[PDB]
Amino acid sequence: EVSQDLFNQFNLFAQYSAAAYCGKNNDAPAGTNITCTGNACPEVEKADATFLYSFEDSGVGDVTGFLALDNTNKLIVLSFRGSRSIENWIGNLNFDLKEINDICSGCRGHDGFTSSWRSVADTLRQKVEDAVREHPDYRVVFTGHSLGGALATVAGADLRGNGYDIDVFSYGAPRVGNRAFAEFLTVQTGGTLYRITHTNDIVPRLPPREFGYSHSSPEYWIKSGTLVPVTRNDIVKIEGIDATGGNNQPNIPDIPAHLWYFGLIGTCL
Amino acid sequence: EVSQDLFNQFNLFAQYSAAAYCGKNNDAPAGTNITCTGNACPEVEKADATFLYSFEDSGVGDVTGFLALDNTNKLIVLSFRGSRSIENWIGNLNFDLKEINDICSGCRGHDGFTSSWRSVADTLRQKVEDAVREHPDYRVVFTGHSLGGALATVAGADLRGNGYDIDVFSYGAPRVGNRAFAEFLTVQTGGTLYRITHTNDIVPRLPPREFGYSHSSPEYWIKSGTLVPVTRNDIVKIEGIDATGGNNQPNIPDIPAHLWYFGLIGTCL
Repeated sequence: EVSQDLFNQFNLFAQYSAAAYCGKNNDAPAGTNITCTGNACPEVEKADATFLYSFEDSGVGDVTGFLALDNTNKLIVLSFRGSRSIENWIGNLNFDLKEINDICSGCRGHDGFTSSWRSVADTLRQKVEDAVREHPDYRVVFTGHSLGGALATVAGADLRGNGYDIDVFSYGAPRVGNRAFAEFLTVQTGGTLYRITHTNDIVPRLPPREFGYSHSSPEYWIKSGTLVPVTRNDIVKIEGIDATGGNNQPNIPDIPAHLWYFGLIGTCL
Repeated sequence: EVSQDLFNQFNLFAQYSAAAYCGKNNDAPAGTNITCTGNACPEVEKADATFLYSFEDSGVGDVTGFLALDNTNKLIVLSFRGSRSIENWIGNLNFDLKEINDICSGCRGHDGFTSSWRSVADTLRQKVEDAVREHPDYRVVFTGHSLGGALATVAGADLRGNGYDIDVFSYGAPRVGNRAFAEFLTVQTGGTLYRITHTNDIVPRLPPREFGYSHSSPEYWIKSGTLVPVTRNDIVKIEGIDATGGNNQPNIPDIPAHLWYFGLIGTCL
């Protein structure tokens, strides 16, 4: 359903996200080769990938991850790690909205996530812009899993419109805000946001639409089960704001589904 | 390089070994269906498999596992769970031997696996003997991953000779005794021992050949990577007590490879 090329990209940024969790990238120097423990990022290792700057618990909230240079795929990748302990992070989900008129009029955004980037924006924006200058032919991609996803999304739509495109690949990211913000992320240019979801993943199910929250369009939904390999014939396109037959299907969710995006993610062997 | 039927058996008892860690199996009432959390044992859930006896922390070595009644596959499965943390078990692993002439004359084995089994020997002997009585035509199969693998092997060797075959399926098991116990396990009658290893797995190389420890023959070696699906073509039969060319290779060991046997094992999502 989704093209081979789009599948490869989905696979690659799933591993860049998984790389944020695993092996020597929680705190590191600059210029290091990107490697992961337990085969967590083979496609990244297979490419000429190198660190540019690595961060941890940055700003008011806890922001951890890396900025990467991919000479093979011609990329500048900002990858945000999710939480140290996910199970705890699930139940503590404050369902409050805060207006975000700076990025778009009438938009409402999750207080916890919106303020998280707002506390680190200038320190990382600088280092991305720096890398853009050195490789202005390189595609700027922001990626993340879970809480790392949420950051990448808020970091994206925010830092867009400064002459360079920002693609975003989120894996099991939670809802960020209202219907107007759902419609905004859908039609905003200078980057295409790819929100990847899995079966009954507990994260993108929340916050609920009964709290006024919504998801942007489209939604890329992995229907294949946990610990099952994914093929481009198992990713259905769900176009339309909060349409059913996706992570928005009427049933009971799950946590192990959150840890399987193409491969193992949000945990390390 | 193995038959398909043997492949299916390898897969099923890997899922049975996985079950010993994961799900609501830890201590549930008898006759209740065997299930696991995080797609750890689908093939087991597929079968009419219920618990007969549930045990945990029992014995002097905190022996954990379950006795399983499989009406679909017509099996009686005894499954041994490994350590809760394989790291704090690899580090704390004592390599001191002890006499084991109850099983085979001249054999000496690992004092930890022997004493842990010795404590639960009669008790679990009894409950298998009931299931054999309940189902004379059913196949008695002892299985386990990691530590559990070793226990299963020590049990198999011990309880063979009561008028019913006992097949053993161990996954990434450590070496369990000297040269005498290995040969006994290599050519013993009344049940086949299937010793499964994966790539550069750590545990199967412990304890050292240089501490009075040897491996039973044959070996069934999984060549496919960690987090890579296993086919019949990825398993190779290695012939010979302490043979090389399989897992017994002069290279750097790997912990994650121990956590991937046909599917996720030794850990739960």
